[PDB]
Amino acid sequence: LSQDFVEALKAVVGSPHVSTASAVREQHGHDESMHRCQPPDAVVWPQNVDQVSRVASLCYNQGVPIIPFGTGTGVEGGVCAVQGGVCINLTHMDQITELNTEDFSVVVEPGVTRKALNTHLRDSGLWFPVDPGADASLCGMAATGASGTNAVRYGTMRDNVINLEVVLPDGRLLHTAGRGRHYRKSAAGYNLTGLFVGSEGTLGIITSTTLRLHPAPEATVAATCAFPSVQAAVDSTVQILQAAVPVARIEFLDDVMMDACNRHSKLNCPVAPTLFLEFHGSQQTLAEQLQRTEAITQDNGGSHFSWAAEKRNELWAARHNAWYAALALSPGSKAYSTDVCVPISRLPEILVETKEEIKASKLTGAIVGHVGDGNFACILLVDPDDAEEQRRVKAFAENLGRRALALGGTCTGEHGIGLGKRQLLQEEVGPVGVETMRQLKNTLDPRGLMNPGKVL
Ligand SMILES: Cc1cc2nc3c(=O)[nH]c(=O)nc-3n(C[C@H](O)[C@H](O)[C@H](O)COP(=O)(O)OP(=O)(O)OC[C@H]3O[C@@H](n4cnc5c(N)ncnc54)[C@H](O)[C@@H]3O)c2cc1C
Ligand SMILES: CCCC[C@@H](O)C(=O)O
Repeated sequence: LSQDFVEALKAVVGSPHVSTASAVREQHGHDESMHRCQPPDAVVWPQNVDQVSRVASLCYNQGVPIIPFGTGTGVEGGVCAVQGGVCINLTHMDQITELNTEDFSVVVEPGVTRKALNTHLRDSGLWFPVDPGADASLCGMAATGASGTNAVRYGTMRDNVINLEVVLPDGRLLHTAGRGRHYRKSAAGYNLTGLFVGSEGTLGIITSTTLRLHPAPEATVAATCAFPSVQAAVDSTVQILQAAVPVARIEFLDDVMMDACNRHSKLNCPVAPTLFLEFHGSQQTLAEQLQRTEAITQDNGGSHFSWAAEKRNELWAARHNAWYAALALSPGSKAYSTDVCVPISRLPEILVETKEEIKASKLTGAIVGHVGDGNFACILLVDPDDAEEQRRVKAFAENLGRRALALGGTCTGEHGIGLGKRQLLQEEVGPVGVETMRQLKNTLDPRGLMNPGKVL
């Protein structure tokens, strides 16, 4: 990367906001996944959208790859600079704007996390519900198509992103639904907002997101329920969903994950396949939701509910940190995560089969999951230096993905494709789906410089 080019970057964002130092690049060459660190050639921190546009145009016209970088908490290698180039760290644009509490909407820049937004919204009676366990950039969450424990009731990012501000690869500025617009529904033209949600930085750079806000629940009750078997816990989940109980949260932990979370959070739950549950409503609604849900869990051998503001906070903090709880089982290990999502009636088959397949392997695994969506993660620890173990973990994850595809499901419910699921995506949507996706990629990024090597 030439000295003239570096000086041109500094001319846009300022000398302190460009770095070619090896340590700084290495810190931006990886995410939380096991994918090998591939450092960009430079890291740049634009201070406003005009600077994002000018950095993108400079890179694009010089043939330099662009890698958008939020908080680096992704798990599929999205920020790995597989072809080098310029990593654009977006987090210095950190302003919340256009808060419209009467319309239940707000605009956030990439440096805003969900924690920051919900802190800014306390005493408003509103909150933003989509809750990945990591303190992630909300624009990064839009880019990956994230969900969370609350999505079963309140929707994923796709459900709650109403507009996006996107710097296209050559620097043009697009407001996907129109500048300043926010509304509940539209049939106006083609829906561009949904194309950029889940695009993982391969179609453009999200520089603001317009988010749907939700009313805080009148009353909240959380609980845990221990089961004799994985089958019993997942059967309960399916029956709760088929009974249309509007649960706010329904999260599965297998016994390995329960124990890991116990050790990492000083919860003391019975070591068993467990549901973490949360219910929102009035006192009257909660009582009948609880009655109908305990009746179903009881039918499948569930324990009486162990009830949980501060004890609920500890419960969900433990759940949100499950990834780190699993990593702490074998210190020094990295890990890969699966993320399949299947039609809910097939969820018992594939979860039970996954448990059995983990047991029959010398692989260690923990299972945790947004099972209310038919989604779960298998967390597979890896010795970073054991090449034979990594091959077995990859083979396991690929076979699980293919089993989900055989059941009519998807290889990723929320994490995305990045570097790890590109072959599974080709199987999932077939040749016409792949070509159509690639045609969209090519019209927005003709030179192939917008996060190359990812998704497609
Ligand atoms: C402990 C833990 C728990 C998690 N729980 C969940 C969960 O429940 N659900 C879930 O969905 N994910 C979860 N995640 C994964 C991760 O937090 C999400 O994928 C999150 O959306 C990533 O955001 P980020 O800004 O950190 O992404 P990064 O790693 O910085 O980037 C992810 C991808 O998006 C692109 N990108 C980032 N920002 C932008 C932008 N502004 N414009 C365009 N492209 C961009 C990058 O180029 C990359 O390809 C978890 C991660 C951890 C570590
Ligand atoms: C870190 C990614 C694996 C686990 C995450 O999806 C979660 O549900 O907490």
